[PDB]
Amino acid sequence: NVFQPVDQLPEDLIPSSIQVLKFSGKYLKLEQNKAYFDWPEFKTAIDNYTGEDLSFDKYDQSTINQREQEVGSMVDKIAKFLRDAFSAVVDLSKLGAIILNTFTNLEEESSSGFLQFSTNNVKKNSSWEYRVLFSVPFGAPSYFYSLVTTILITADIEEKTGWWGLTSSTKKNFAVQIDALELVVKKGFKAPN
Repeated sequence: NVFQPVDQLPEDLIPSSIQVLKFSGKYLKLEQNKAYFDWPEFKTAIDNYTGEDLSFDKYDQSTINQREQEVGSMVDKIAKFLRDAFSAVVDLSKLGAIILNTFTNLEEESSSGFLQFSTNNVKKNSSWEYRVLFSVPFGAPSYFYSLVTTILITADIEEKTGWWGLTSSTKKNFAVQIDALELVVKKGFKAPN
């Protein structure tokens, strides 16, 4: 998976949601041995889309510079940012949990397709891109939300192994960029081509 799925959708909606994951997935960009989500292209694909099964709701972004902080403090802010910006995210706990787990278990999930590592030979630091997709119903029982999400975390960690065994209270000079786009999907939607 290029995006970690996460849906609290009724059964008759998971198919359409997979179709959103298929669509989104097409905008992943592999180059220089690294894979990162191609936001600009995706936004374009979204703007140029014309159907009735998919609809743009809103897109938010927040990039914060280096801040010596703990993971929990960070993950929390990220979760608070999401919950407050998107209707598709009412709960905060379930959210922060999922993000905290991923970053506390990076070594294991390290080979999943929704995570991208890299290092900066010049800056002497590294970063990770975590791609996750949220889907929840609406309540119009034949409609749901899809929150295409990417979270880029950078830190003064030169070695990939430096990210292994990260706890809630672990402290590092963390910089972060959150990219999230909320779509309104109708049951039946199909990833074009």
